[PDB]
Amino acid sequence: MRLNTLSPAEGSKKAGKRLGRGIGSGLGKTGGRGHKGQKSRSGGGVRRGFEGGQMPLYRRLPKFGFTSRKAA
RNA sequence: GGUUCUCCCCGAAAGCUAUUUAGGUAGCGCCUCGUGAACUCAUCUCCGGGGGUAGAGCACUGUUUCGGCAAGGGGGUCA
Ligand SMILES: [K+]
Ligand SMILES: [Mg+2]
Ligand SMILES: [Mg+2]
Ligand SMILES: [Mg+2]
Ligand SMILES: [Mg+2]
Ligand SMILES: [Mg+2]
Ligand SMILES: [Mg+2]
Ligand SMILES: [Mg+2]
Ligand SMILES: [Mg+2]
Ligand SMILES: [Mg+2]
Ligand SMILES: [Mg+2]
Ligand SMILES: [Mg+2]
Ligand SMILES: [Mg+2]
Ligand SMILES: [Mg+2]
Ligand SMILES: [Mg+2]
Ligand SMILES: [Mg+2]
Ligand SMILES: [Mg+2]
Ligand SMILES: [Mg+2]
Ligand SMILES: [Mg+2]
Ligand SMILES: [Mg+2]
Ligand SMILES: [Mg+2]
Ligand SMILES: [Mg+2]
Ligand SMILES: [Mg+2]
Ligand SMILES: [Mg+2]
Ligand SMILES: [Mg+2]
Ligand SMILES: [Mg+2]
Ligand SMILES: [Mg+2]
Ligand SMILES: [Mg+2]
Ligand SMILES: [Mg+2]
Ligand SMILES: [Mg+2]
Ligand SMILES: [Mg+2]
Ligand SMILES: [Mg+2]
Ligand SMILES: [Mg+2]
Ligand SMILES: [Mg+2]
Ligand SMILES: [Mg+2]
Ligand SMILES: [Mg+2]
Repeated sequence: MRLNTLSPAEGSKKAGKRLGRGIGSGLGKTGGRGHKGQKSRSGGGVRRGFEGGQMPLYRRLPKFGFTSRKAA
């Protein structure tokens, strides 16, 4: 084996999605994120457990129990 | 507002629900890729079903025009 002749296993490497590089790329102009809206914007997207202003599942359900000191 | 090379396969939605929500967002529904599974699924034929729509009708709910039957009544007449 030479330093050139080495090569990786097939399927190991996968290039990567490069957004905004023409029509032919596929993704390109709106880099796979649609037209307008909060999610299209830079630094967009809502925080975790946010259901559009509806009271979230992790708040409409009651909280229960106590963490045991002895179990630790 | 703009988001820069190329070819191959599949290919939506503009609905429901909720929202200080309504040009935003979230779960489901529809798109995709992956992994599993039964004759699963569609079509047609023949069965077993529940409708109470279209249409129709007037016993009931109401409405409606005649004719008949008139209880009930409106005007008159007395000592
Ligand atoms: K509908
Ligand atoms: Mg390779
Ligand atoms: Mg490649
Ligand atoms: Mg490289
Ligand atoms: Mg990288
Ligand atoms: Mg890039
Ligand atoms: Mg692509
Ligand atoms: Mg595209
Ligand atoms: Mg995307
Ligand atoms: Mg745009
Ligand atoms: Mg829009
Ligand atoms: Mg969007
Ligand atoms: Mg920014
Ligand atoms: Mg931000
Ligand atoms: Mg407590
Ligand atoms: Mg096609
Ligand atoms: Mg509800
Ligand atoms: Mg509603
Ligand atoms: Mg909306
Ligand atoms: Mg808005
Ligand atoms: Mg599939
Ligand atoms: Mg796996
Ligand atoms: Mg069968
Ligand atoms: Mg089944
Ligand atoms: Mg069948
Ligand atoms: Mg039959
Ligand atoms: Mg039958
Ligand atoms: Mg029947
Ligand atoms: Mg009818
Ligand atoms: Mg009718
Ligand atoms: Mg009859
Ligand atoms: Mg009759
Ligand atoms: Mg009735
Ligand atoms: Mg009545
Ligand atoms: Mg009548
Ligand atoms: Mg009459």
